[PDB]
Order: sequence, then C-alpha cells, then structure tokens
Amino acid sequence: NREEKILNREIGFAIGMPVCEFDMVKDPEVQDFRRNILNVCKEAVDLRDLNSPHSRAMYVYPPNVESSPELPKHIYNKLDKGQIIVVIWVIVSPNNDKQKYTLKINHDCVPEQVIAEAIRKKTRSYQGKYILKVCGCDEYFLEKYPLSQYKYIRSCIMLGRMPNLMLMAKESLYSQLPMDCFTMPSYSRKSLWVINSALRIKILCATYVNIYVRTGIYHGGEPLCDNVNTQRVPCSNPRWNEWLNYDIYIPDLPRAARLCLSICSVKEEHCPLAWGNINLFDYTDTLVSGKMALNLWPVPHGLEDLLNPIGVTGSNPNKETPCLELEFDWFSSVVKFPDMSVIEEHANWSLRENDKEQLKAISTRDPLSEITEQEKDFLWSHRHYCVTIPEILPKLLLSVKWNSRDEVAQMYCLVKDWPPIKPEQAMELLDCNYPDPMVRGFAVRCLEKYLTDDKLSQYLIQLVQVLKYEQYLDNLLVRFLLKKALTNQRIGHFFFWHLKSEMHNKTVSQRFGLLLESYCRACGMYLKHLNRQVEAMEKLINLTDILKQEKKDETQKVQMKFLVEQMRRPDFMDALQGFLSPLNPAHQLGNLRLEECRIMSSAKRPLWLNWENPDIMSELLFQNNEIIFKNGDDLRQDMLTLQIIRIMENIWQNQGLDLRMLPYGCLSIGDCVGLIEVVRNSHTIMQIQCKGGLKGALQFNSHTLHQWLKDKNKGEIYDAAIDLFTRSCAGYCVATFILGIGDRHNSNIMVKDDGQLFHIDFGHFLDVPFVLTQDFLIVISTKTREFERFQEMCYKAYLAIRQHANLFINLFSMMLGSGMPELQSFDDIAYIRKTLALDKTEQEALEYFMKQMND
Ligand SMILES: */C=C/C(=O)N1CCC(C(=O)NCC(=O)N2CCN(c3nc(-c4cnc(N)nc4C(F)F)nc(N4CCOCC4)n3)CC2)CC1
Repeated sequence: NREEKILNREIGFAIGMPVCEFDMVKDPEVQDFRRNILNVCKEAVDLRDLNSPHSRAMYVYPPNVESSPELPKHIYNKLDKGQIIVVIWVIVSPNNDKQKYTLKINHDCVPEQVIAEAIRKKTRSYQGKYILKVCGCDEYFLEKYPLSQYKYIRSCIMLGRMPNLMLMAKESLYSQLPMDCFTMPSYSRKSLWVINSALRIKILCATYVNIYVRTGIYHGGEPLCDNVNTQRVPCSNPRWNEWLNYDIYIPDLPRAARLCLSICSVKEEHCPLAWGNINLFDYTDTLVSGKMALNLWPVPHGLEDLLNPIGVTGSNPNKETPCLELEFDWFSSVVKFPDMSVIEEHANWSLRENDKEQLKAISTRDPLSEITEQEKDFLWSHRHYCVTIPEILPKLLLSVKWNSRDEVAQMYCLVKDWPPIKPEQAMELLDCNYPDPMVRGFAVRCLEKYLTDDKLSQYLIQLVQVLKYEQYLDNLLVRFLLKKALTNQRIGHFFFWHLKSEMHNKTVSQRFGLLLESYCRACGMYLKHLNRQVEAMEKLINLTDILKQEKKDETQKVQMKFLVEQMRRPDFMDALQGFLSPLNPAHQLGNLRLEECRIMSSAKRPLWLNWENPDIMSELLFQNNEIIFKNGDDLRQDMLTLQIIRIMENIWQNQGLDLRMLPYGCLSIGDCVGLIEVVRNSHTIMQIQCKGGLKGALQFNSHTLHQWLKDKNKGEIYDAAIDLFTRSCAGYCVATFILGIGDRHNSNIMVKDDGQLFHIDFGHFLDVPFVLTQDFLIVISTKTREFERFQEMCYKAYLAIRQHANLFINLFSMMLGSGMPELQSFDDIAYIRKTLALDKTEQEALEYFMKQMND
C-alpha cells in the first residue's frame, strides 16, 4: 500500500538503515522477532486508545513527577505554612493578551483544584474544561497528582522561584493531537535431557585468515569447564578438522550455556586475532547441531585473556572476515531444553542463630566484594532460609554450580516463588554476571512491579545497555522496555536516542536496528519530529566534519565566516529550525539566532547554538535556548557522570541536606557526537580571573572570586550567594572525590551569578584530592564556623553516599557493556569500593575521608 511505503521511507531515514535490509536477512530468529514483537506494539497502542483522547494526551504529555509525593522536611519548611504561591496565566482574545492571576494554595492540591481556585480568583471582577501547562515549554499537568509532586513544582519550591502556569482549554490540546493509526506491517501476514553424553565439537576449517584455536564453555563470565586448545596448525593451511571434548555432561548444560572461541597465534607469545561466541541453544530452545559458519570479530583493546566471553553473540555482519566452520553432534531427534514441568519434576526428585545472622551480614556486603568457596557452599546449604532475606539473592545465585542440572533446576524452583525485591537491587541481577533466563525474568518482573516511570527514566540508559547482555532478540526485558517506550513518549524519546546513538556499532546494529524498527512503527506521529531532529543532527555533523576536515587550520574569524555562510544555506536553515530539543523534547527550537551562534574552539571545534523559544509564554521561562553540539569526543562518560550526580543530589535532598548540584543535560546521539545543555549565567573560574586580573601584563590572583561574587551579589543577597556556593562546593567536592573525576582546574569549574558552583567536561573518572583553592576557602569565609559547617556537610554527604554503594557499583557494573575507555573491567570499578571503604566500618570510613580531605 501507500501508507506502508511512506512509513518505510520515514523509518529508514530515522533508523539510518532502510527497512528493506531487515527483510533480506534469512535468519529465523530475526523474522520471528520482527513478527512476535508486534504484540507489544499492539498492547501499547490499545493502552493509548483505551480511554478516548485523555489516554493519548497522557501518552504524549506524561506527568513529570517525583516518585514519592512526600516532601523532605527542609523542602516543606520552604513553604508558607505548607502552602505555595503560584501564578496561573490566561491568554485572552485573538491578540492573546496575557493576564496573570496569583494564588496561594495547599502544596498537595490537585491540578483540578488549582484550576477551580484560579477561575474563582479570575471571576471576582467551567466544569473542569481546562488543563494546566507549564509556561515556556510543552509540559502539562494532566493528572490528579499533588502539585508539589510535579518535578517542576518541587524545583520551583527548592529554588525559591515562583511557578508560572498557563490555563489552556482541553479541547485546544486534544485538537493538537493527531488521530494516530498504527498499521500492522506487511511482513506479518523431540528428545530432551535423554542424551546423557559429554559435549564435543568439531572445529573444521577457517577462511579469511591473514596458530591455533582456543575454545571454552561459559555461563555468562564463568567457565563451565577448562578451556581446550586445538592442535597448533600452520597458518598457510587453516584446517584442523579436530574434535574437542569437554568435562561437561550434555544435560548438565544450563539454559544460557555459550561456546566462546578465538584464534590465537604464537611467536611463547600468545596473542588473540579474532573472537566469536555462539549460543548452544537457539531462541526456540533447540540444541544446535550440524555444521555452522561463524564470522569472527576484531579484538577490542586491552583484552587480558585469549578469549572475549563478555562479547556479543552472533556472526559478524561483515561476512568478509575470519570465518570458522564448526560441527555439533546430531543425535536421534531434535534436542530441546526441557520444559519447566520436567524441571520441577527433576527438582523434586533431586540452622543456627549465629549462622542466620552470618547470612544477613553476607547479604549486607557490596557486589564487588568476593565470596569464598566456603561461603558459597554455606549459602547453598542454607538456600531455603535465604528466601527470608531476599536481597541476598545475587550472592546466592553466584554460589550455584551452573554445571549441574540438579542445582540449576532447584534454583529455578526457588526463583519461581522468590519474593520481589527493590528495583535498585533487581538491576544487579541483569548485568553480565546473570545470563540465566529465569533470573532475568524475575528481575524484569520486579521492575514491572516496582519501578516508577520516573525511576525508569532515571535508569533508562543502564537498561538499554544491559539489553546487549540478552541471549536472544526476543526476551522479557526488551518487551518491557518497548511497552514502556510506546506508552510513555518521555521514556520513548531517550529510548530511541540511546538506541540510535549506537547504530554505528555493528556489534549491536542488528538488535538495536530491529528494536528501532518496531518502535518507529508503533510510536505514532512523533516519528516526524524524530526525523526532523535526525536531519538537524545530520546537518550539524556534516557542518562539523567539513569544518575541521577542510577548514580546520584557518583562523577563528574565517571558520566563523564559513560557518555563517554554510549555516545560511536554505536546505540547512529548514533543517535546523523548528524542531524539538533532543536534550529535552518538551523544548521547542524555532529559528536560529545566527548572531548568537559561534564556534567555542576549546576542543575539536564545538558548536554553540542559540534558538529562540517559540512558546507563547517563552519569557516566563527562557526566551532563548542554548546547546553545545560537540562532534569529536565521547560523551557517554559525561552522560553517566551527570546521571550519577543527579542521583547523589536526589539522595541528599531526600535525606535532608540541601547541597544544590547541577546535572545539566547531556545526550550522546552518535559515535562521539552529542549535545550538552548550556547553563545560563555561568562562567568558568578562569574566566572570572581573566576578567578580574585588572592588568594586561600581570598574573591573576586568587582573591578575586569573592570580590566578583560580592559585586554580583550586593545587600542581603550576599549571605544567600555565599551559602549557595558553600553547599554546592561541598557537594561537588564529595562527588569528585568518590568518583575520581579527572584533572580539575580553573576552567573545569564554573559558577553562576547567584553563587552555584558546578563542573563540566568529565574526561576520565576512576583513575584524588580536590583543588580547594584559596579562592574557595576565602569564599566560604581556615578557622571559622563556616568551615566547620562545611566539613560537617562533606562528612554527612560522604556517609550518605557510602550508604548507597551497592546502587552505584551496580550502575557501573551495568555500564560495563558500553565500550567506554575508562570502564573496561571490574578492576576500574573497584576504585569506588576503595574510596568508600566498603570493607571498613562506618567510623573507619569517616576517619578515612577526614584524613583524605586533610591532605
Ligand atoms: C585568560 C585569558 C584568555 O585567554 N581567555 C579568556 C577566558 C578563556 C576561557 O575561559 N576558556 C575556557 C572557556 O571559556 N570555555 C571552554 C569550556 N566551555 C564549556 N564546555 C563544556 C563541555 C562539557 N563537557 C564536554 N565533554 N565538553 C565540553 C566542551 F567541549 F564544550 N560545557 C560547557 N557548558 C557551559 C554552560 O553550562 C553547561 C556547560 N561549557 C565554556 C567555554 C578563553 C580566552
């Protein structure tokens, strides 16, 4: 049909590759995924069309709310007797005159009550036929949440700013909602464990080789038996035809067993050349048999062993690579993995107070803390009591002998009825350590039952990452993520972008490509806006690449002239004008203010772009939006660091210490190509010093910052600015120490006109003292009550963050999958286990941090 073809073209533009390439993939799992994934799209669409137009309006404009309605003590105290002052705006007449109405109302009021009191205050001079929009952006208060629970409202209460909302007729918004029509695509319409034998595989021959073959059987990262080296054969004739036998009975193979192979050379000096991984069982539970051709992958940098087990599974798309031919035993009939019923049958067939408290203390430990064989057998002998302390499930799982079908079946049974645990603890069961499908299903159930969409957006990147650890295209994790992304556009935006930002990686090009196909097919009208964003980023990448490639070594003004010339090309202006900000899709970006765009030139010619805000009430939020488009350096590290900083600020706020951090927006959109939010009214310390040097030929003294702030904050604003600086500074001190952020200096740090301090450009982390300039110490006031409160702040924040070491360590263990340089093995993560003194006690870690900050 016509709709099908147009949708195919748009989806191909959005994903990068055309839809027709997926059809030519003669892979049963690929077509089966493309077809079976559509049930999730159908569920999402039905949930959208369920409750008439309000359901769609909620799908497109979901509430940006905190997970808990309860306010911290200090946040509530900032309220006027538990109430908040709110300005509600109304546009009247065709001229659209803006009339404000100020109200003082209970912080826990529903938007309906707010609208009611607003109409009351307005008539002193309906029937719920209105809704509340945020003045200056496309965020809506469509749900009966308590106002204070909306992130915007809680932010206004924390910042002392006053919330400005616009009253808007509901019909005016529903008229702006397209009648979406998701069209179903055109591509939709035995022996068991009886084998009882040892596993053996024939390595046949290898092509495209320019030595021996090392192989092993693994369950996730652990080997189910010893590795087997084949006969060292000359590279001229890469023909082994050898048979490799392993110390593993065939039915003893767990469900997620994997064959990991690589080709090594010798000088003495063993060196890998090309690696590969194969699923012993396919997506239909069938045990693979017969001949099989696997194209290998190039080696990643800094590989310790001669094998890459943690690497993706599947044949290299580029078939012009090393190709290894293999042979698997073929028995009576097609072998399948047993049904859960046979598992339960074979499982049924197959205690002191001090010991229970020992189990509890074990569960308390952090993930990276190793467990001993004695402790493993101890947890296993007490596997049933561990159900009472559920958060020990990760270590219990780690204590299993996955090469024994008996223990595997009994653990399956224990999982089928295992109690649910917190999402922060359920994510630990999804990294590379736990490839078992039942464990991952339990974790996905925990997430589905106990994860708010706020917390989902807060951890969306880690989940998109752990997607790579999935044994098969079709699994419960991807279906959960896809349902949420197709029922919540705020989540689907960063879902799509986290996926697309890695389409360049042929390791996951297939998986993410198919997932993006399904999403774009079911996402609705937002595909047009995503396409406009993609074309804008395309033009920006073109301009940045061309800039350096052809004009790199010109002067600032000549590069500026060329940038103004090419940026004015109509095919370019149309592309970069009138679209949604990928950093925050609620932000419209209208026409470019070219007079305000420039090339920073600090590193790799970053672009500083400036758009007008076309919002009807842009002036009440910001009339201009600024973004740094950087094509050059990797921003994934920055994304993760800013996420962790936001989480630390959330912890501190919910624990009762107001250390205002600044986790500004940062989004990697492609191979080292990304965007960065621009914090208004912010300058680097080096900028302050240069502006305050007061001498063309003289150096720059430190005592300038306090003077600059006092100038920018005169009167009663002075103490407030000093407090803001001190608190934000203590927060960032503790953050940078714990995370081991790279070299700080006078331009890595920034301050705002009201005193807030923050950091930028997190080059390398996890590889130790703060700058603590005489500037900072003079702003705080060495021997004053101010510094006493400062040290108290720092110690309290260090303890608060030490209390969530499990969460932070799990976040890093999940990000391990992404090919980030400063994060390649658990050894890099151990730096946090160091700086937080996990193996020490509370008082011990307190003394440790005191001494570390004394230096
Ligand atoms: C002393 C005299 C002299 O020679 N000069 C006067 C001042 C000098 C100077 O200050 N140079 C540094 C500078 O002003 N800027 C560079 C940094 N930049 C900025 N960078 C980033 C960022 C973050 N993360 C990454 N990975 N990369 C970058 C960067 F490549 F863009 N982010 C920001 N923003 C600012 C707004 O809020 C959010 C963060 N800014 C600012 C300019 C120069 C001459």
